[PDB]
Amino acid sequence: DHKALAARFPGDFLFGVATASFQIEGATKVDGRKPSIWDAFCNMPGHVFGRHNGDVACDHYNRWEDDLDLIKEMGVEAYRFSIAWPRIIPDGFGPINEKGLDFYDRLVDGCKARGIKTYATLYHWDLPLTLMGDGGWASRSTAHAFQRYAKTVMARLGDRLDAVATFNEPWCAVWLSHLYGIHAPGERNMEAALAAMHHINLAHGFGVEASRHVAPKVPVGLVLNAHSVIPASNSDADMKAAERAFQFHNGAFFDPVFKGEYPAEMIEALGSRMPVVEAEDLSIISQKLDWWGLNYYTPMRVADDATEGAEFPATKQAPAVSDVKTDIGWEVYAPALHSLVETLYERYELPDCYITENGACYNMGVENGEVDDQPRLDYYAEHLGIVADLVKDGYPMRGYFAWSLMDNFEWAEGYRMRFGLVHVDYETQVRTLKNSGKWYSALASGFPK
Amino acid sequence: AYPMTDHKALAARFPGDFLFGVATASFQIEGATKVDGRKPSIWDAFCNMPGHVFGRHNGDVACDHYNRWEDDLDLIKEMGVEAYRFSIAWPRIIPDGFGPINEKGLDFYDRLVDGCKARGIKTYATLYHWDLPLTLMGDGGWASRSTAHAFQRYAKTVMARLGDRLDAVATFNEPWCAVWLSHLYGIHAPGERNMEAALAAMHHINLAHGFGVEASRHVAPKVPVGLVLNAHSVIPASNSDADMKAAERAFQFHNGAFFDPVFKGEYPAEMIEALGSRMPVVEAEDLSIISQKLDWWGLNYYTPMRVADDATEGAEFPATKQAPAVSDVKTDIGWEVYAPALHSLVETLYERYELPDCYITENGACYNMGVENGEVDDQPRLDYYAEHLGIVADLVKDGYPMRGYFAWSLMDNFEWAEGYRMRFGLVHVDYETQVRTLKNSGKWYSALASGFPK
Repeated sequence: DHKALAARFPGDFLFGVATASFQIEGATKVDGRKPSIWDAFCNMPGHVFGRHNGDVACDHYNRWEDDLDLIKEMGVEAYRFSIAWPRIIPDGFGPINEKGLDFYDRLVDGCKARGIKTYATLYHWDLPLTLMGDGGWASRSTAHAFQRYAKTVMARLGDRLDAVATFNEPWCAVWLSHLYGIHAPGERNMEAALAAMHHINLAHGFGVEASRHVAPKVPVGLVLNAHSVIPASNSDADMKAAERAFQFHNGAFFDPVFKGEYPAEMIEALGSRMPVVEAEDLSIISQKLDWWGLNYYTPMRVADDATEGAEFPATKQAPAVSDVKTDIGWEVYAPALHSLVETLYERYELPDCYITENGACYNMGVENGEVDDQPRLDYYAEHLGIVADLVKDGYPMRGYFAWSLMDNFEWAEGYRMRFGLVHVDYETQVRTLKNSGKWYSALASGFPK
Repeated sequence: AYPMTDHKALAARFPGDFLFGVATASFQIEGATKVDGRKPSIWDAFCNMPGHVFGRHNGDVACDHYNRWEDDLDLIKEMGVEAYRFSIAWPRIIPDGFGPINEKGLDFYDRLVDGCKARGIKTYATLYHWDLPLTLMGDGGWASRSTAHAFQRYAKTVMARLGDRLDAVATFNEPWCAVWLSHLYGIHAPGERNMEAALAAMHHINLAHGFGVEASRHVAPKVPVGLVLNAHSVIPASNSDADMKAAERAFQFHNGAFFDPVFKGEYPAEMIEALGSRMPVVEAEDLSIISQKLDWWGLNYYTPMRVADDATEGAEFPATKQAPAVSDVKTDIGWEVYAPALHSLVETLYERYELPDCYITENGACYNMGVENGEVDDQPRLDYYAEHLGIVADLVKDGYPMRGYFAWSLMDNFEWAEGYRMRFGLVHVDYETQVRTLKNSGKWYSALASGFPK
């Protein structure tokens, strides 16, 4: 019931839809764009389902205007999107591609004209392939390449952008990419991952300073998939495990940014294998942010792992409690969102919070010109209920972005896992608003009240 | 009869027109990785990502050959060595792999080749010695058929500029390493561990070879064209039917994957029965392009590949396991020293395939002694050479068409995943000062080589 739900939100609550450059743009060799690490990852057998790539995607490069009109037609106030570094500074370092900047300049103008608020992400995983030559995120120079990139983007767009986030999900860009081998560039090495960790925290810091020098009026933030870690049992071992898991999976990012230090027990275990931390790094990393973005889908259930030699945090996956499952296999368990936010604000001194991603994978398509995705609607109703509870509890929840305006390239899953509020037929590129989308549109349309 | 040095007796065993040389590769020696238009290679990436290369050693400086190439040629000349085997850096010539030609890159090798000419040094150029331009990884690298066409255009470009002067050209060095070691075993760049990726690399490298032969002959029909393979000397633990069959599967996978398409115009049957379903598309003219006639071929040999049948259920083709060394004699990199395996390998290859003239394009030993009283006392390296060159002389006597020999390493250099720690040179390089010091093995090789041509 979208009307009773709406009553629970503040009149100025910000409702948005979210998207990412490589996931929707296509046009991967157009107008000066050079390859990203995800172009490489996709095209090498073994990394991405069906060897699907980003060559066409949702063809958003060519269709961005229709897509903006759709957002306006849905009555959603805000659009969260990412900027492709491979379009802006195609080799990572090197000459600026003014035609790359022109694309986003035009996009942002289109949003201004339509009253659509802009929440731009500078880095949503599409590192220019050339920078891998230096070591990619394992090299400190890559943080400096980002520093110059951030400045370049904000100099052009900073007069109009409503908000900017430096990074989306360091957890993925760091551990999932350099320790687990699941995301580009597909490494499985603790030294590599620890270097990526510190250099992405540092690049974030560089990005905050750069954006504020060239565009001091734009609210700066950082988007994190903080994990709602829940121990398998109430045993002491599982409790301590949950904490180690929290320090490694969340603390590696939250503690430097919000406390100016790394988690102590993690440094004991892993500190000797870290890159150099120069005198000024932690103070740069921990500059005050104007907001922060939480991406949430599912809890991280953990159990202690007693296996000899097991690297910190020494945990293993614990089974789901709920029996509800999205088509990508993720447990649906809404109250974990509540305990997570509760935990974070207790543990850290945080600015205003926007839910920058929330959504569900369900793969139903078009029948009778419609898409019946009731389980996605239910997912949204339930988690938005939680967000409303957090508002009532007094937490500074200022907005919410649904992950996925439309079905798109879902990283290692390719195009098989659909997250969209809008259905895309990849053969025809036809957009079809789903029932979840119609529902979300009705909710969002009445804001601001 | 009166006492004679070992090198003098050995020299008498070689024909008067025998070709002696020394060998290098571009990324291993050049340095200057970011100057004059060069863009990164997959090895720059591999080196700089922790975990892949010892000490995270990279090619940024190496032997500084890009700036010292003339000194290095004067060294060859002084050593009395007739031929120089070197590689050309694709990242210097066509820096994005595809795309615009970098004239400054071509100029470097143009000048190098003129320097060799001026000194009377024969040039044996390798077009691809593993330094694929990083940008090509974007389309899938060797897993993408397009890369074979990128190589084709690079080969054509190089040969159109240098073909009037080169004495010989090889398309590829060691497909085995660029394919399996790089895409299945994850040890060389780009560091993949995937049969599908590896099989694609296998065919596309074979295809690229053929494209290169055609391209070279199209624009430089006078240059003898070959291919350099580290063909493995496969030795079963026993002559039990099971081990003899394992040795056959090993041969097909480790050698046949390259020799059969190039020299028979087909892939080995039992390998296809096992791996065919995961191979990329083989188009109509493919095997015909791959199997063009070569003017020579290069054998890289260091150590045998001893194998036994692996009975473990589900074991992927060729389903072998390591068999014990017959000797405890090992180089500092850990490889068994067993010179007779070179005879049995050459005997095997010449009876199984119709081959052109053979040049040993790599042979050498890792021994890590440095400078003491201004000399390098590397007798085990000298011993390794005397023994293996003895085998090469045996092969000449046994009627095999061995035309020449290139000692692997003119000097110490970047040894891939081993970094600078593993030294193969006839000449020592102090990486702090860049000073070159001819080792005792180098003096011995110079003495042998200087007498040729007789």
